[PDB]
Amino acid sequence: FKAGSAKKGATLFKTRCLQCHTVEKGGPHKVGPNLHGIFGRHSGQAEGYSYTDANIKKNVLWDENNMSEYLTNPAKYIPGTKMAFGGLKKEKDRNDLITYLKKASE
Amino acid sequence: FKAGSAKKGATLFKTRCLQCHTVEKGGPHKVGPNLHGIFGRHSGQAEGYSYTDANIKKNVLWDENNMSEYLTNPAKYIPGTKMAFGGLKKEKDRNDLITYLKKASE
Ligand code: HEC
Ligand code: HEC
Ligand SMILES: OCCCCCCC1CCCCC1
Ligand SMILES: OCCCCCCC1CCCCC1
Repeated sequence: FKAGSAKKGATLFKTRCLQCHTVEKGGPHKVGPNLHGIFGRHSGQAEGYSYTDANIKKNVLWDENNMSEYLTNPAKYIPGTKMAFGGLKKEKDRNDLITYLKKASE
Repeated sequence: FKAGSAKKGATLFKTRCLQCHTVEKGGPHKVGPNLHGIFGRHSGQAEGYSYTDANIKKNVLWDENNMSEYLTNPAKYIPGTKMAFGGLKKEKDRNDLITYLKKASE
């Protein structure tokens, strides 16, 4: 992370985040939780919001570095996302699948 | 990739893939393309099927290795997927947003 443009970041939040998040202290939850005080806190802990199983599966102390990686692809931390288009968690499942597919497709 | 179980792989296809793919020669397209002969071709060129922009973005001659990685998370290669929950392409976009969010959330 390198410090960038807070003005451009504001426009980004408004057009990319605001539809599911508020950020001001005491702001309401929406589809996603209010993000006030998120950087001095652990993930999956906003008062008054109950998260998916994502927050018992991974747990970070938010900072610029780990949030930058999060925001690369937040959808993959939402359970169900990977399975929706055929994603397979277990490497053995993927081996098994491919072994069959190589035969079934020839 | 290690050779695995074609019978377990077959149950996996039926329950995880079949809803969007067929595999037999001459099989119909569904939401996704028929996969006959997939291991003998490049990605994104099944006859009679027209793909998302994913196939002018990423290109691969399919084999066990690169399809194992694909099947880790296929939804990642569908355009729109990352953006849907606030995903940010550009590093500088991410930098800008975090710079703003650190202030906005204090
Ligand atoms: C725009 C770029 C953003 C940013 C900066 C964030 N989001 Fe979201 N968010 C959504 C949902 C449903 C959740 C909960 C996920 C779950 O329960 O598994 C989240 C969570 C977050 C976090 C973590 C919050 C915490 O308390 O740890 C963060 C940092 C975050 N978001 C930032 C939903 C959405 C959207 C719905 C369509 C959209 C759009 C965004 N988020 C976009 C962004
Ligand atoms: C279950 C485990 C599987 C497996 C083995 C595969 N899929 Fe899918 N698939 C879907 C869509 C819409 C596409 C095209 C995406 C695009 O146009 O960008 C695909 C594509 C593939 C490929 C590549 C095909 C090629 O010719 O290169 C492969 C190898 C593949 N799939 C395997 C849609 C879906 C689903 C819809 C809900 C589901 C479920 C799956 N796919 C699951 C699987
Ligand atoms: O590895 C960098 C991303 C870590 C994501 C942490 C999970 C988080 C829990 C609750 C809210 C959704 C995502
Ligand atoms: O690094 C992983 C390589 C796999 C890329 C798969 C691209 C494919 C092209 C068009 C159809 C779906 C995705």
